[PDB]
Amino acid sequence: PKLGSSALIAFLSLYSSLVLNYAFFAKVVELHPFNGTGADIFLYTMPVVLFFLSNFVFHVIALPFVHKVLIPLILVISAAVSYQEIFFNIYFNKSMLNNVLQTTAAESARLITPGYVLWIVCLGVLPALAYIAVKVKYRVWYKEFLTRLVLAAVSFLCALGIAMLQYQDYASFFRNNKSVTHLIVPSNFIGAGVSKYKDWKRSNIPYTQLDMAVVQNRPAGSLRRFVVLVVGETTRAANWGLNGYSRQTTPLLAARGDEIVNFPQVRSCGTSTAHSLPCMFSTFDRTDYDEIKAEHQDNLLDIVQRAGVEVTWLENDSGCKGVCGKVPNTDVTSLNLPEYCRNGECLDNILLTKFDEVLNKNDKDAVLILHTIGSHGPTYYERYTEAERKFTPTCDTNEINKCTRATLVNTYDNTVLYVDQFIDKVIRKLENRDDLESVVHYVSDHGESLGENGMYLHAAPYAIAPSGQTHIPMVMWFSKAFRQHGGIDFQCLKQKAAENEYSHDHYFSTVLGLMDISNSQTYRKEMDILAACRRP
Ligand SMILES: CCCCCCCCCCCCO[C@@H]1O[C@H](CO)[C@@H](O[C@H]2O[C@H](CO)[C@@H](O)[C@H](O)[C@H]2O)[C@H](O)[C@H]1O
Ligand SMILES: CCCCCCCCO[C@@H]1[C@@H](O)[C@H](O)[C@@H](CO)O[C@H]1O
Repeated sequence: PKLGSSALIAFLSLYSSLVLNYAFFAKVVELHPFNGTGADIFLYTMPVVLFFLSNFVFHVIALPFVHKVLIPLILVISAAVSYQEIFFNIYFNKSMLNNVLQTTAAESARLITPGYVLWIVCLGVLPALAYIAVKVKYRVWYKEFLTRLVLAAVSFLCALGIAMLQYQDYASFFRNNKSVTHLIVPSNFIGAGVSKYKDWKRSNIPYTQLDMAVVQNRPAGSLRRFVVLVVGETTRAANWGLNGYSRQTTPLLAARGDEIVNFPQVRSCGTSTAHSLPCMFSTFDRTDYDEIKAEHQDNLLDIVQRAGVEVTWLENDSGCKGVCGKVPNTDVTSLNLPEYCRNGECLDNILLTKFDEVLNKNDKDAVLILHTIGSHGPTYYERYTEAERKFTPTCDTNEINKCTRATLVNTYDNTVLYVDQFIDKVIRKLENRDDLESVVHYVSDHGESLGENGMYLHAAPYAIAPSGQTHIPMVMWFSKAFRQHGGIDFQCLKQKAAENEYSHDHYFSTVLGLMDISNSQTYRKEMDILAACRRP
């Protein structure tokens, strides 16, 4: 092989800080543009700072002879991360690790493209091999030890000096742009990794149950009450026909006119599925939401099931993120019906094949959840059939960043056309059931980025997330028997829907109010969207 001293680590640091991390320096030049006023030293020196800082932590990490394993891993992962940071504009924070950790083979394989593989292999696996090849000439364990600790420390001070010489620039820039740090590799996922490790240990707590005395309190002589909750995926409000978008992407629901209540101002709990799902079914408002406490207490379905309601969850995304484990549920995607399914994913209309079994399961009030794959990208083109391919040209690849933005928007507007007909078909299975007080409720889990300022997919840090990812659609439909006997004032409801802001925080108590449930301590009347319009 080749023989280096270290040295080997200055090269490693030259690479990591100067080759990868393009996304990081790209973001700061965007946030802090050149102009010539000599304040650009803040930009020029900045790679130098990161070099020194990388030299520092790599002297501490590159220990013999675990480093021959640990460094290639870091180089290979930095490549895998920097690629999507550079082209998709993602951040690698703790939540992004929860994505990676909660994913599936079908779901993540769609992310692979030849350029991605080529990137990883040329910027990750290769430098890894080059590194592993090098035989390192250690000095005497005392002479070697001293040489490491002095370099590691002068590096830090060199970085601290260069920054301290420019303290107000650093202080300003990073107090305003606190998340830009989740762009730096590898502090990135290491930081997220220990932060998740800390969460792992702090997770030994017991299981709290909530609302143990809940019961239904439906009047005597009441029709069965059947509620369907359609959980969307990735569909955003800005491309939703009912919300006034240039294209009627919801023509079937627009056609139903007034019987469909549309909410033009609703925001999500999170901007990823792993975050939004568990949160919206938990008691925690977005700003109180704790991942760990939520995982270890009863959620909405647990409580609603305790009250005697029949809860079924049919799944067609990558899983229910832990929300459905204690209620009857089905992985509909695994039926692999060639009419709907290819490559381990399915068109949402497959869910409708199992709908009637649930509807005729028994004769007590029910909550049925249809968890859909919706507008899930990057393979948006799989989210609809030819019948809904109304806007063209389309982006028929997972390489969504090489499509033109208009071509991508087209493809994504076709996914909504499929969302729209899915909801419509659910309503059709119910609207003629005169013996049934039925409600169909739809909301998405989060929106999506469609290439704006260079950002694709979703999962952005909420605090800096764009409207596209947080502003989501929501509609409600009520069957004829519900409108006769459900006690709701429908014109009141239309007005509230038009005038008020809502969010996922209204989900929990809205669903509980639809089941007429007594003795509930978790129910909050002021978070039930219909309470204000319920009579008497
Ligand atoms: C293990 C140490 C960290 C290195 C792990 C390797 C990561 C390499 C870069 C991957 C980061 C980008 O890849 C990321 O993958 C996950 C799941 O596939 C996607 O996330 C997808 O699944 C998760 C979980 O079901 C959902 O919360 C999310 O809504 C959905 O987008 C991200 O949208 C995508 O951006
Ligand atoms: C090699 C350059 C190091 C720069 C370090 C920047 C500050 C540390 O940034 C960490 C992140 O790395 C970490 O992912 C999250 C986890 O919650 O918390 C931040 O404080």
